[PDB]
Amino acid sequence: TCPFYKKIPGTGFTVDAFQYGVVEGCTAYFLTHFHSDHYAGLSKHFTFPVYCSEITGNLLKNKLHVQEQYIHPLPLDTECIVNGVKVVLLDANHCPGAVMILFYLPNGTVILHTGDFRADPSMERSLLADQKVHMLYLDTTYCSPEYTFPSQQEVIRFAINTAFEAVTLNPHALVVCGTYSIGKEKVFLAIADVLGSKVGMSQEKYKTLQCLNIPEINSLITTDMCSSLVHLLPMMQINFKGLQSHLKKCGGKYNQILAFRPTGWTHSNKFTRIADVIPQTKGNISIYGIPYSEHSSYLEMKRFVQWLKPQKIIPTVNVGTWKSRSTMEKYFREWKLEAGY
Ligand code: NI
Repeated sequence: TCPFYKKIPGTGFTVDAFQYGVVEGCTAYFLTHFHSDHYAGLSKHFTFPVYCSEITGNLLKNKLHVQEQYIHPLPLDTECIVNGVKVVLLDANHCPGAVMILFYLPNGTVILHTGDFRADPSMERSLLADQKVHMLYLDTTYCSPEYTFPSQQEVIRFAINTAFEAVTLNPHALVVCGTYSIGKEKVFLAIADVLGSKVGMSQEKYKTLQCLNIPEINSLITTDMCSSLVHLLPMMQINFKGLQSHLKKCGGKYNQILAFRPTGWTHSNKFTRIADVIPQTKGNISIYGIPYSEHSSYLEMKRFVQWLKPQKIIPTVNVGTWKSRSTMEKYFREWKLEAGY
């Protein structure tokens, strides 16, 4: 049954709640972003209104075959009325098409649901700045001080410089990047751009990328692998066996693989600077784990909440254990006492 933290009080609305069958009293189902833990349950047989971004609605129609009459895309940064309630969708700085949702309840309460997000000071100057928020449904993925990671910009600089160096030294090296969902497209796009190549991929993955309104995409991606020296593969194939097998398939065009696994966090973050990251190597294959995150770090999350000053916080991640819940609640109290709200 639907958990409480997916229900918006005083409305007929739920958020990211498609795997519970028909939710009692739900008149509109919101979807923050097209990641499987959030869309789980949608298909061509869904007949209730779904409210989402334009990008998310492209992916629902083309990838899951949801019928067009039940998709309600909304523009960003625009006041809209849904079943008698004012809502705004804001950019979440997560994956393409990901939003945060502001609900203006009939009784004067204002609620922000962050979906999944990477907090940023740029958010302090959206339509959030203009009114008080009473309740915050917060992406608490990395809500503990051990979770530090670099800026996205520093990680992309590392990747571009590493790839460019390797292929200039050996023009017969192939670069491979892992993927299993939308998000983190800058990794493979930035590498292809520095090398003057398109990114090659499966037909399924090309289809997914064509849904995302990325400018000049026909210019950066392709299904012709033979013409590309940056290849995208499923994340599960980014290991020595799977990469040896792929190299076999390229027919002696290449004699070395440099592969990238964009992870969120890994404990090598608590000790090592991005400058200092090294690969795992076996023979002519090297694998780099790079800490490219599309969730808030602890410090980024703290700064956002201390700026927003909500009256109540409802965590949406790590809610299944008492030890996690208690940890989280202790940090929320610290933040409130330090800032004075
Ligand atoms: Ni997500």
